[PDB]
Amino acid sequence: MPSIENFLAYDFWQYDVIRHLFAFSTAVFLAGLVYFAMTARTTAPNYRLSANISAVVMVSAALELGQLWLLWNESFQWAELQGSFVPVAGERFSNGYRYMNWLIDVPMLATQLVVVCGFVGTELRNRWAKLTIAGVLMILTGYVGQYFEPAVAGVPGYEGAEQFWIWGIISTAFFVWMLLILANAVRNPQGAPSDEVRSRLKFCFWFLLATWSIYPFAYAMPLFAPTADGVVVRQVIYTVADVSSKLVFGVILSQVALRRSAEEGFEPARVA
Amino acid sequence: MPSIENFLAYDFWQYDVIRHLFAFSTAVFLAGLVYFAMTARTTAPNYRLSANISAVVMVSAALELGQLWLLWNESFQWAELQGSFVPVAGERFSNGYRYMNWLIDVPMLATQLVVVCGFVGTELRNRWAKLTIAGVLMILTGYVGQYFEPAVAGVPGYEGAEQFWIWGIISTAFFVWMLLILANAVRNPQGAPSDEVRSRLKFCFWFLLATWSIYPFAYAMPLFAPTADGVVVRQVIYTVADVSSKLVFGVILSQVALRRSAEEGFEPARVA
Amino acid sequence: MPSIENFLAYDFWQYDVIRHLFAFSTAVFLAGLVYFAMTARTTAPNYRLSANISAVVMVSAALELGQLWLLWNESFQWAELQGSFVPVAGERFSNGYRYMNWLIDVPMLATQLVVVCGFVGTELRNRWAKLTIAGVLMILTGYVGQYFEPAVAGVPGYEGAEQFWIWGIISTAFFVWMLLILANAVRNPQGAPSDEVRSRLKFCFWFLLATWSIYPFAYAMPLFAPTADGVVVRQVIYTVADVSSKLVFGVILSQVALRRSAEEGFEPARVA
Amino acid sequence: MPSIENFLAYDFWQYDVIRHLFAFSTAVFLAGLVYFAMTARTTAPNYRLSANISAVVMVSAALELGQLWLLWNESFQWAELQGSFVPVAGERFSNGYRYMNWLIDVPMLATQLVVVCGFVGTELRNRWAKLTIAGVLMILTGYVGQYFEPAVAGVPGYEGAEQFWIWGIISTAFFVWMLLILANAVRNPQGAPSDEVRSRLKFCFWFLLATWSIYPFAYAMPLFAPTADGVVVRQVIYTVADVSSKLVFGVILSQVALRRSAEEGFEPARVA
Amino acid sequence: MPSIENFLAYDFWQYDVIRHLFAFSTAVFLAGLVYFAMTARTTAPNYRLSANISAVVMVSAALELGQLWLLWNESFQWAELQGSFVPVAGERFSNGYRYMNWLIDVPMLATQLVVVCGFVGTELRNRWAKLTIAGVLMILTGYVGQYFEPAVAGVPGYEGAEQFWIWGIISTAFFVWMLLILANAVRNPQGAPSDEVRSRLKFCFWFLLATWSIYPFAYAMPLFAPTADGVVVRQVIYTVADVSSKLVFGVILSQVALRRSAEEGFEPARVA
Ligand SMILES: CCCCCCCCCCCCO[C@@H]1O[C@H](CO)[C@@H](O[C@H]2O[C@H](CO)[C@@H](O)[C@H](O)[C@H]2O)[C@H](O)[C@H]1O
Ligand SMILES: CCCCCCCCCCCCO[C@@H]1O[C@H](CO)[C@@H](O[C@H]2O[C@H](CO)[C@@H](O)[C@H](O)[C@H]2O)[C@H](O)[C@H]1O
Ligand SMILES: CCCCCCCCCCCCO[C@@H]1O[C@H](CO)[C@@H](O[C@H]2O[C@H](CO)[C@@H](O)[C@H](O)[C@H]2O)[C@H](O)[C@H]1O
Ligand SMILES: CCCCCCCCCCCCO[C@@H]1O[C@H](CO)[C@@H](O[C@H]2O[C@H](CO)[C@@H](O)[C@H](O)[C@H]2O)[C@H](O)[C@H]1O
Ligand SMILES: CCCCCCCCCCCCO[C@@H]1O[C@H](CO)[C@@H](O[C@H]2O[C@H](CO)[C@@H](O)[C@H](O)[C@H]2O)[C@H](O)[C@H]1O
Ligand SMILES: CCCCCCCCCCCCO[C@@H]1O[C@H](CO)[C@@H](O[C@H]2O[C@H](CO)[C@@H](O)[C@H](O)[C@H]2O)[C@H](O)[C@H]1O
Ligand SMILES: CCCCCCCCCCCCO[C@@H]1O[C@H](CO)[C@@H](O[C@H]2O[C@H](CO)[C@@H](O)[C@H](O)[C@H]2O)[C@H](O)[C@H]1O
Ligand SMILES: CCCCCCCCCCCCO[C@@H]1O[C@H](CO)[C@@H](O[C@H]2O[C@H](CO)[C@@H](O)[C@H](O)[C@H]2O)[C@H](O)[C@H]1O
Ligand SMILES: CCCCCCCCCCCCO[C@@H]1O[C@H](CO)[C@@H](O[C@H]2O[C@H](CO)[C@@H](O)[C@H](O)[C@H]2O)[C@H](O)[C@H]1O
Ligand SMILES: CCCCCCCCCCCCO[C@@H]1O[C@H](CO)[C@@H](O[C@H]2O[C@H](CO)[C@@H](O)[C@H](O)[C@H]2O)[C@H](O)[C@H]1O
Repeated sequence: MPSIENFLAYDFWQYDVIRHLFAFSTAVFLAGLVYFAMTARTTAPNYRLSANISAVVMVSAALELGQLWLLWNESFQWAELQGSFVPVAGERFSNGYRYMNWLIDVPMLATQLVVVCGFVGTELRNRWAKLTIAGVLMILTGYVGQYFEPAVAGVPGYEGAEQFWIWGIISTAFFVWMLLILANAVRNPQGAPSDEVRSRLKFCFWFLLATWSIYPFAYAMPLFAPTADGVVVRQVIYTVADVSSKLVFGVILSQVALRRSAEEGFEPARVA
Repeated sequence: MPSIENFLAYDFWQYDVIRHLFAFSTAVFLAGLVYFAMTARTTAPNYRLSANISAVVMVSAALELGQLWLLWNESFQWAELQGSFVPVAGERFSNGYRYMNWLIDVPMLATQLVVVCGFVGTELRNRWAKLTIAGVLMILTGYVGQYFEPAVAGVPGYEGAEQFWIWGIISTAFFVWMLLILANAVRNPQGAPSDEVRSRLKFCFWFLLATWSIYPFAYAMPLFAPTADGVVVRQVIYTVADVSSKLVFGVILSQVALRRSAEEGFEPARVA
Repeated sequence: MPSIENFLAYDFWQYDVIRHLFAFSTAVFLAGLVYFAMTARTTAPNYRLSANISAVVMVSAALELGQLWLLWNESFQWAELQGSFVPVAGERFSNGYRYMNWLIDVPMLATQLVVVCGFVGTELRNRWAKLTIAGVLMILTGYVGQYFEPAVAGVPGYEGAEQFWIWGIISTAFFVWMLLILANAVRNPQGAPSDEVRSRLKFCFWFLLATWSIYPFAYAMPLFAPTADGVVVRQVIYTVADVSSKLVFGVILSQVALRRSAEEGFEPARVA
Repeated sequence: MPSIENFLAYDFWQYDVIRHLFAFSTAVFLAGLVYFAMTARTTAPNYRLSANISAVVMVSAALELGQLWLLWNESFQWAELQGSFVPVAGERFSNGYRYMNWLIDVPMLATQLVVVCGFVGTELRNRWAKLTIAGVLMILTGYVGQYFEPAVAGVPGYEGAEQFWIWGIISTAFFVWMLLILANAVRNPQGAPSDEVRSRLKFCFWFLLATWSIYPFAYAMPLFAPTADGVVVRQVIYTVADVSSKLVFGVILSQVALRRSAEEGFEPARVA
Repeated sequence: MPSIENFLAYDFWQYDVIRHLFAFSTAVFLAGLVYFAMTARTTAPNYRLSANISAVVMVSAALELGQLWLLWNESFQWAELQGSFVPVAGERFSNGYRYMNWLIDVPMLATQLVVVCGFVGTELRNRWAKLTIAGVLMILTGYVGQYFEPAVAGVPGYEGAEQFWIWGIISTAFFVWMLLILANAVRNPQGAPSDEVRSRLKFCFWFLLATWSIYPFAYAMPLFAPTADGVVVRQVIYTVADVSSKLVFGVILSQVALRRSAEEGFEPARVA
């Protein structure tokens, strides 16, 4: 069914904040890309896969948010008599453009944590495979569920509110599985890390867990606040979650990657 | 004739999944490009042609999928009375935008496997020429056939269903020829590879064969399911096939290229 | 509410100057990006974070000004009978696209000054955190206020002029706080700088303060000149402020970064 | 006058092939650019100008074909009652967008052959000047002529068919002059080349001559086949000519540049 | 007032040449950018600022000409009954998009000549400041004047022809001042140049002066030929001037920069 945004009108500032958020996010991820590209070689070659993944995630997210920015602009138009942005006739907005890009982001972000924990070879591949299965199944079960949000929001003539619950709860199980995989990686880092590196790996885990926990809440917003203020809050928290979970996590992880690099004698990592 | 997509209406989610898939694929290939560009020099110079080809394939595929994303958006519009995305008046969608880019992708993907098998010089050129002839003829005979899919789908007022069969079967013969060329290359690698390298080359062949086999099935979909659910399934399997055959194959091949590099003493390949 | 630009008609040259300014600015920041990207490695690794931030700021600002350029073009159309550019029906212009990108620019520009002052590690992080809090709160309180500018401009049927004052004055307090943080950094540079470096750091502070002071004036323009000549002047001073505060500041800071680099023996910085 | 394409209607596949060709070509040249950019340093510095020119030509051609792709899309629209793509009211297509970019391509492609032949300094400049004069005059006399193709095609109400002949024949004279300049360069290579290098230079000349000879035929198509099948054939042969004359020529020339590099002791050229 | 182009109708070829010119120019500057970016490190670090400026100028000019290309396309549409491209209702074309980008180009092009003359440090800064003041005042006084060209062209209902004269003559004075600054730089090169380098610096000055002299003539065209043939000639001479003054000047200057580099022992400059 169409996202709940399609069933609301917006005050100038409601619509305006959302297009600002989509545009900001695109810029953050494009800037993030320039940054990670310019800083990748400072990491020792045994950790540089993580640096490289950050650049990959930035490209994905930049395009994710650019598409949303475009479609938001296309889907609503000003109506002076109503003094509102209102849906246009032949376009419908979808928040599901973000979900499909997560098939890149989620497994990649979890993999770069496993890379900095020191797993290599089959042990890296094994974890990457488990994380990609768990991550893909979490994202595809939530994508199905978010197709039922006019129904859960009680918009008249839409049924299948229970599908929203069922698919979200299944998605939550695969989320717990991913977190257990990552928790086992950071609790068992490889390559005899320092206690400072150990602490920082544990911090990266909880940062991931906290920022990733926002997404399930954004998913449930149609159920709490199916209103234009709800829609604004939802996109606000997606913006915080996106920037945190991808760019800020990339910087924090890069800092741990550099410490490990430097503790293992990489000179570029030590002179910086 | 126009593709079978032009003769159907879509439910919100049907159209929405397809635009998500096209957008996702574009992002994957653009991210793939950043990645291959950032990782090419880690391969020894005798294998770096393969690394370079991966970047070339990513550019091609990114543009292939971007065009489809654009045309999909342009070709259908929401109709609230029908609650469907429906064709617009002056635009018609074509799946044939993908075929023409395959003239780059297919021969390039098969060439980079021959490069990692160790063929150089005329033996590389000879194989590249055979593969490019076989690949170009496979793609152009299938492009002709896919112009007859309203006819094979039984859409009234379209004739030449037999052309779809004839041209697809000819295309299948050139496909078998390409596979025989590649099978002979991976069975006879050059440069005295390890048994591990030998196995991994053989795996790359079967990965290619499996992923490339999906395309003939996507071609035949108008015959099995000329419906909007069929159209969704078709674009789903194209997405799996594209990402597998190009990006995932590029990563697997890069890993064999690095092993060979390292077994031949390239230090960047050994320190990574 | 919509920005004051939406409530005015423009003479050819009024509208034309503004689209020229938006386009110029985009070009400056894109050129700035090529430049900072091509010059970053000339800085010693202990100062290269500053070089990198400049590139990040250029990307942000390029997109900031590109969005404005687009929306300006979209929001008004020529009307030969009136001989004016006049608002279009379904689009409304917003100056608030610039505010959201400042959440990147402002803290980043203040951070790169602290980097060149020599703060590292927690002392860098501590300052970055204070600056990001102070900067985010300054920008978000001013974003709220600029949603009330038809009201402060006295456009009939818009209320809440007092909100414009309240939110602007709160924003000014966080501005003073940022300046105090930076003033303490430049007065206490680290790493035993030369007196030439000391002076140049102090100059960078006052350059920042002067150029950043323009923004509060652009904010208050609806109150002084809610007219199309006022709108032109406002965008003129934003252009001066943007180019100064971001690109010219980046060059001046790079010059101090190079002096410090060279005084610490970095050869690339000495041979240049 | 408008190009002959404007005076025809297209069957789905006629229009569809042409938009596929324009899009393919854009992708080829963008991929070509990534490739030449990633491979330029493998050439010895005395031949790297040729490598660099290839990248320049790829940018030119990518934009040449992108513009055509855009204008083709804009100029015709589907008409279900006619079952044809037909001209739109306010747009007219032009094949002359390709001509103007040739002012870059033609002299640059001929110059990079002279660079690999070994001419340097004034002897390079002298040849570059003659080639640029001969090339500019060939392209501008053919551009004038192609403005008379509805007239030569016999579209009623268009006169000046003789202008098409006159300007094409003048253009052919400057073409012969260019070929004589290049033939004198490849017959008198500099720097004591191998007999293998000598042969390969001669091959590059004939490859250039053959591929460049296609263009005069595409020019004369309005005279032979002023029909929609003629228009398809013309764009097909332009595609072959463009890819051959620019990308394939770039690869072949790069291979000669590398041989010369390696025969002169450049290690990157020898290890590859 | 709107530029004189807005008051004319065009024959197919008149409009078609201008869109070809705008598109060509964009491609030249984008190719120029790839080229200067790929060749900058061949210059000794004491001259590399000039190399870097060339890349900056290419970005500026590419965007300058792209905007014009866009607006030209948007501002006029085909009218089959008139057989002309004619103005559209809600868009008006402006040649003033080029002026604002000159605020980047002009001072940057003059600065890179002063860099290759050997001025460094404050002597460079002093000249850069004088050139930027003189250049900004020349461009802004000419921008004002070009807002009066329907008046000087005698289009009925437009007054202020004298403003066109006054502002153009003031602009010419600042032009003479810039040329005197540069003439003093090339006559007093620094760093004990060769007599060959001295001659080549003098040549670069006269090349600059000749190519820059075209712009005042393009400015005065509305006064000589306020017709569609005049508009074509004007854009033709702008194209020659742009390509000469920016790209060709960049290549000639790079050649002097390399000679100086090599005469001072930079090995990359000597091996090339
Ligand atoms: C929108 C894209 C944003 C990316 C830019 C991020 C800037 C981050 C500023 C945060 C300042 C506080 O935290 C600071 O982070 C930077 C960047 O990781 C760290 O910097 C570290 O890595 C960078 C390269 O990755 C090195 O140039 C630097 O010498 C090194 O110390 C500092 O050790 C830390 O004190
Ligand atoms: C608008 C977009 C702007 C993007 C800007 C991005 C800037 C990102 C800067 C990241 C700086 C944060 O850097 C991170 O801070 C946390 C703060 O607890 C530190 O964490 C510190 O405290 C935690 C507390 O439990 C400890 O477990 C950890 O060992 C310790 O180091 C990380 O070691 C450091 O890497
Ligand atoms: C969409 C863009 C593509 C992104 C690609 C990212 C791939 C990461 C997926 C992890 C898969 C697990 O398998 C892992 O693959 C990576 C990437 O080839 C390999 O990594 C290998 O190559 C990379 C770069 O070429 C080196 O930095 C690394 O040191 C080396 O070991 C690991 O040896 C392997 O264990
Ligand atoms: C959706 C966004 C994009 C995500 C992109 C992620 C790319 C990740 C790449 C994964 C790499 C997998 O790595 C690949 O795994 C297979 C698993 O059988 C290995 O294959 C393994 O089994 C086969 C037989 O089954 C053996 O012949 C082979 O020797 C052995 O290694 C490959 O030798 C290895 O290179
Ligand atoms: C729109 C993007 C604009 C970016 C281009 C900026 C060009 C600036 C020209 C200003 C000329 C006067 O000031 C001049 O600045 C340049 C650039 O910082 C300085 O140049 C210094 O840094 C650059 C690299 O960062 C080195 O190549 C140079 O050798 C070194 O001296 C000069 O020491 C100074 O005299
Ligand atoms: C719109 C296009 C923009 C194109 C690019 C713009 C290029 C910008 C070039 C910036 C040149 C910087 O030039 C800057 O001048 C100031 C002048 O006070 C110098 O500052 C000088 O005076 C101040 C104040 O008395 C002293 O405290 C300082 O010690 C001294 O160096 C800076 O050391 C120098 O870096
Ligand atoms: C869409 C643009 C894509 C261009 C990609 C080109 C790939 C062409 C491969 C086809 C095989 C032809 O034959 C082969 O050509 C390649 C590419 O020049 C040559 O490759 C040679 O140059 C490249 C770099 O320029 C080196 O990485 C390689 O080690 C070297 O041998 C081989 O010596 C030759 O045997
Ligand atoms: C649609 C995408 C297109 C991608 C294209 C990919 C690039 C293709 C690269 C092609 C490489 C061909 O490589 C080229 O082949 C010809 C074949 O005669 C060789 O030419 C050979 O025969 C000729 C005579 O016929 C001799 O004069 C020459 O000495 C000999 O080598 C060239 O010496 C070689 O460099
Ligand atoms: C449109 C984009 C820009 C295209 C640039 C192409 C420029 C080349 C055109 C041919 C000009 C003929 O004149 C020739 O110029 C080239 C390039 O400056 C000079 O070449 C010089 O610089 C280049 C590039 O830094 C070096 O690789 C070369 O080894 C060196 O000698 C020759 O010494 C000169 O004889
Ligand atoms: C549409 C695409 C455009 C691509 C453009 C490519 C540009 C190619 C570069 C042009 C090369 C010109 O190269 C330039 O030629 C002039 C010709 O007088 C030479 O100038 C020569 O004659 C003058 C005559 O007064 C002397 O003062 C000078 O000392 C001498 O060298 C320059 O020293 C040389 O650097």
